[PDB]
Amino acid sequence: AQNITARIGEPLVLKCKGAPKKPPQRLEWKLNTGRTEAWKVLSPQGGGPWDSVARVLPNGSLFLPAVGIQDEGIFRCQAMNRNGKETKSNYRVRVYQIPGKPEIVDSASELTAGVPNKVGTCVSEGSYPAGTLSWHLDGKPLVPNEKGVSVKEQTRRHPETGLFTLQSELMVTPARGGDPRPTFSCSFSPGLPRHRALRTAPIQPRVWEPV
Repeated sequence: AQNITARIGEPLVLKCKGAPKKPPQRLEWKLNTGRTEAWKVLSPQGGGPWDSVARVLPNGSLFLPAVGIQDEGIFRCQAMNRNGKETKSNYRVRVYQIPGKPEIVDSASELTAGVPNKVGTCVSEGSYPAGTLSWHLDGKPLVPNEKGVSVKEQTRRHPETGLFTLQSELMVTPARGGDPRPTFSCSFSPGLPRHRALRTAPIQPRVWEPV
């Protein structure tokens, strides 16, 4: 199966290998997606509630005006070149959506060395697939369970759009005598490398010493 990646809302055309450029053609598309209850067979004439979703073009290609999450799955075309030459097409379709730029909320103006502190919470909205948030300290990545560094993550899917909202709360135990002016930042990294990572504005808290 050939892997196809389309952006949500964008149109998609799937070629039918070995199909006559002009009608009439002996072919049938059969797809298994989030819209299909099982395997759905689409004929060149079509006809139904599928015409506004997935339509076979005069040249035999499968056309989707605007792909969505529900359209992820397998697309297969069995065409008949005049005779009895037969050609198969196998497509695995995955879709994606870029979230808005990640924001940091509830950030600490100051924090105290030697004890756990709540640095801030990173929030990313409107992404598909979910993806991951990652915190950075002065450029270098922070790793949980190591030196008082911990995160409180949660992923949430919108009931209608199916898009994801990410939340990452960072907690650090700053070393006494460490950097009094550290720089933190949160980055969003998508599932597939369809785009570059998105990074928050930096937060620059003060590190005070305990009495």
